[PDB]
Amino acid sequence: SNEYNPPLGIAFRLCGLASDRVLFSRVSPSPEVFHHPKSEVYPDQWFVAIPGSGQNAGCYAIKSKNTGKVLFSRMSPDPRVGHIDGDGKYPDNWFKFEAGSGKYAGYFRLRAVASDTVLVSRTSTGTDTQVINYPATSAKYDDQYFTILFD
Ligand SMILES: CC(=O)N[C@@H]1[C@@H](O)[C@H](O[C@@H]2O[C@H](CO)[C@H](O)[C@H](O)[C@H]2O)[C@@H](CO)O[C@@H]1O
Ligand SMILES: CC(=O)N[C@@H]1[C@@H](O)[C@H](O[C@@H]2O[C@H](CO)[C@H](O)[C@H](O)[C@H]2O)[C@@H](CO)O[C@@H]1O
Ligand SMILES: CC(=O)N[C@@H]1[C@@H](O)[C@H](O[C@@H]2O[C@H](CO)[C@H](O)[C@H](O)[C@H]2O)[C@@H](CO)O[C@@H]1O
Repeated sequence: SNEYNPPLGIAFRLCGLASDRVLFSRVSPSPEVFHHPKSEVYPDQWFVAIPGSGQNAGCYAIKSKNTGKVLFSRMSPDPRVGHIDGDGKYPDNWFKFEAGSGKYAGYFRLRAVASDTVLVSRTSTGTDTQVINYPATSAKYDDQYFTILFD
């Protein structure tokens, strides 16, 4: 249940509900993977969705149009969230977009099924831990919800 399907063949930004910031992937400067206020659009904020197959049918890899890297989310090692080359070579590259309901209609969690984690974008901690993850079979918080933007 609750599968969300992003559009294919068009780049999008991923904006956090709690943070009003969009994820990004860049090779420089550090941090390479972080988030940015949504009012400022930059190349590093654009991603496409890569459909999965087999065990990963209904899941997607999230590929940066700026670096070519896909996002990952794992419980260990550190860093727990980041990016890596390829088109989803590793299990922790495969996300179920888990559709929200109620006040979360229109939004989804980004659930890395293989690592049992969800992505987090928040402003309630220092910048070193604002873009992170949380166990997926635990409490749900607004900072785990994202939506897709085309501007
Ligand atoms: C740790 C931290 O808060 N760093 C930010 C930088 O990321 C940010 O740099 C901009 O980031 C956007 C991301 O889409 C573009 O890459 C842009 O070109 C960068 O300048 C700067 C400036 O906003 O602020 C902090 O340093
Ligand atoms: C900061 C950074 O990105 N370091 C990378 C590690 O992430 C990477 O570890 C692998 O990452 C993939 C991500 O999909 C899987 O989690 C895999 O199991 C990890 O071993 C290592 C090795 O490629 O390289 C850097 O340290
Ligand atoms: C680095 C690290 O693992 N820090 C964790 C925090 O992220 C975690 O904070 C919770 O995170 C969720 C994420 O959806 C919400 O932001 C929630 O409000 C936070 O309490 C805390 C508590 O579990 O543990 C570490 O500090």
